[PDB]
Amino acid sequence: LPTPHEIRNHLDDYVIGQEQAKKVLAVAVYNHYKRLRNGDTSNGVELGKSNILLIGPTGSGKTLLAETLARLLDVPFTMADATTLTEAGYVGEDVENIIQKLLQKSDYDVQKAQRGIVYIDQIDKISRKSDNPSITRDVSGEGVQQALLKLIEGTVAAVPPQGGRKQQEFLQVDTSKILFICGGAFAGLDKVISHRVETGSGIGFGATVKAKSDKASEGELLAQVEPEDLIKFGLIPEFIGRLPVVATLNELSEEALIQILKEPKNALTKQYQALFNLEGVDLEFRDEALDAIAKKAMARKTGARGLRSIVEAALLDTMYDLPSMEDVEKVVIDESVIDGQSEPLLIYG
Amino acid sequence: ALPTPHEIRNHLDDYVIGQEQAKKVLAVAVYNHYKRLRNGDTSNGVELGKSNILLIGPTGSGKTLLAETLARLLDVPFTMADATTLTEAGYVGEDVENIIQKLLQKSDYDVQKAQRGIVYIDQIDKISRKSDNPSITRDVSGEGVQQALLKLIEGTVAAVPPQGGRKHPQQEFLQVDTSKILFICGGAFAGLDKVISHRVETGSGIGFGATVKAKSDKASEGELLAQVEPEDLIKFGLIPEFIGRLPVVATLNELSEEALIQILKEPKNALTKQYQALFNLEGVDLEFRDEALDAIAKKAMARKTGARGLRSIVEAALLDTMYDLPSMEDVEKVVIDESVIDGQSEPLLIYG
Ligand SMILES: Nc1ncnc2c1ncn2[C@@H]1O[C@H](COP(=O)(O)OP(=O)(O)OP(O)(O)=S)[C@@H](O)[C@H]1O
Ligand SMILES: Nc1ncnc2c1ncn2[C@@H]1O[C@H](COP(=O)(O)OP(=O)(O)OP(O)(O)=S)[C@@H](O)[C@H]1O
Repeated sequence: LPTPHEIRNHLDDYVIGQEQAKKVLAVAVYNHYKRLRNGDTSNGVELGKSNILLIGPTGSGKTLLAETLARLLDVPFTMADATTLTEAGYVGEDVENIIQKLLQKSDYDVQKAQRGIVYIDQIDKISRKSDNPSITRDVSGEGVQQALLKLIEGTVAAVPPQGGRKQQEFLQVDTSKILFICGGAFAGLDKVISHRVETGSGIGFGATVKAKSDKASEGELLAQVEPEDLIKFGLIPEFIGRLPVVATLNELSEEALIQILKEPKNALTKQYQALFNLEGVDLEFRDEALDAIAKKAMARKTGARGLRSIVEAALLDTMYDLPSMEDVEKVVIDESVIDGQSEPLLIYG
Repeated sequence: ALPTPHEIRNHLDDYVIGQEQAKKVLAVAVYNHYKRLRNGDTSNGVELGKSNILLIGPTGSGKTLLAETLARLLDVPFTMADATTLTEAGYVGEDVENIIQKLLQKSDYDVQKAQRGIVYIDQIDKISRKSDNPSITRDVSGEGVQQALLKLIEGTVAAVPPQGGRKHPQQEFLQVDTSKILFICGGAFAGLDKVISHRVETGSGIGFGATVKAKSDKASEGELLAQVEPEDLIKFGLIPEFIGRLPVVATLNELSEEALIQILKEPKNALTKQYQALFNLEGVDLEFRDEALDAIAKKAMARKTGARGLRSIVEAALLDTMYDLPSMEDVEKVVIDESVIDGQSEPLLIYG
């Protein structure tokens, strides 16, 4: 009997600064369990299913949320990608590949698989290139979206169980109850949102001028997104209609990174702490060193994923002579070490 | 007795609202189909024709909804196939014959009982060549799939494996006549309004003599479909042969502002009744006043996504409420005012 507060508390341990995103998942997860729990033999018939669309900046933690969810989730979960999908039975891949991947996690249990959750990454890769209907067939893009429409609403797709032993049959897999979380970092969406959010004005004398968009306000700008803007970006309205809900993720700032290095249990700081714990050596991270990493992380425009480059670059010299070194019990990383002027202080004990 | 067009439509009215034109067309075909089968066919009139239906309507107008509601009341077997996965010449994707075997699963492998079944093919527009494309490579999911359905719709015998085959020992197929099978092929066509305008607008008019069309008040999209003809679809990509097999057409009359309000209250499967049951098990009931729904209708039409895009308006409001509702105790009723939809205020909570 999980609750949004309990599930959010668990997710909060691994994610920070995504209060709006977390609420959406908690409701769907809570409602999905509630929907399946219901016998369906009641006044409410064919209860609706709310899908989710996770849009956010690069490296903001979208892919991480789906991974952490599967650990806590009891029902099966699968994480596919739309990069390999090709329409019309081409050589690349078919959409049915997503369903068979779910059974691998579910051990080929049809009744248990229909109640599963699905996640897709890099959904923007199939958006039309800001054009009108094409003059030719776009195998990857407009074509792929057309195929997913019926899958999201609910239908049965042929799937060989285990790939087939040697049977010549396929197992029907309902999808009316399956939830879908399609999310990927869209590029350039702010420029499109800027045009629509801005009222617009005529350049002549009589036409009034409107002073707006003084600051980019990226995080606050994506919140004003609507389906009509995505149509101009390349998505088909049919595909978005299948995804009523949407999630806007703020971009992490200098202060957000500091909390990510200490509060989460799987933080990189704690990883190295365990790396040296087995070696009989302790590790420490002072606040002055984390402040400098934040400024360097933003300088590389890579997000949280670009943080390891800064850490490994500093501890490189240390890690080269640490195993051979003996009688060392503690390592401290100061602010100077990041700049490279100094070396990390080692204590012998 | 037999089901009547008026009686069958009343059943559909419970699940569909504002589609009087479409309901009648479907009722007649279903009644005609039952009539043709009921008839022995060994009479003066023979080789009776089958009138197929072609449903053209915008997204979320209720095309897919009609097929599901029909199968519930319909006694004969029904299937919901799609032309998106079909590939011609037996390629690796899928074959057109797959539609037939799916029908038998509902019919329990009864050939005589299967020919009288009904089929609904969605996403039919997605297999049309748009225009002026490279001819070095032939279309596999475009111009080449419609050709395969021509013989199927007109009536031919297609080999089908029985149950997929227990082992190689059988190595046999089943022959199923399809001349009697009905086909309802419909999908939301994109960009059809632009081609129809060229024929019925003739108003670029930059010269003195030519007129000006008074642009921004003539884009009557829904009404524009009402004047559709087969020649317009040829420019869209459909082959005349495929259209000849589908004489009937049914404009959908997509949506009226007031229709959306009726869909949320009168239907049994309305969204309002869904959430009402969602909280009913939790010992909580929520009411939606009419003053709140009028604002919701205006927000949905602004999104240009149809009824399917309506949940976005509801869940965006009730997000914070549903997140902190279980933790709350002694709460028996919730009221949602117009302000809640706007976001200025919060939904009032009642304590028992
Ligand atoms: N809030 C966060 N707290 C802790 N680690 C985070 C956070 N956000 C991102 N990360 C780190 O970023 C890694 C990858 O996050 P992702 O979910 O891939 O971000 P992303 O924006 O989804 O990148 P994409 O989807 O591949 S473009 C995780 O394994 C974490 O190490
Ligand atoms: N007349 C209607 N009355 C009630 N609900 C409707 C009506 N029309 C559409 N809906 C809602 O819209 C949902 C989907 O409608 P569809 O039948 O899928 O429309 P559609 O034309 O098939 O869209 P496509 O072709 O699948 S993109 C239904 O499940 C209903 O919730």
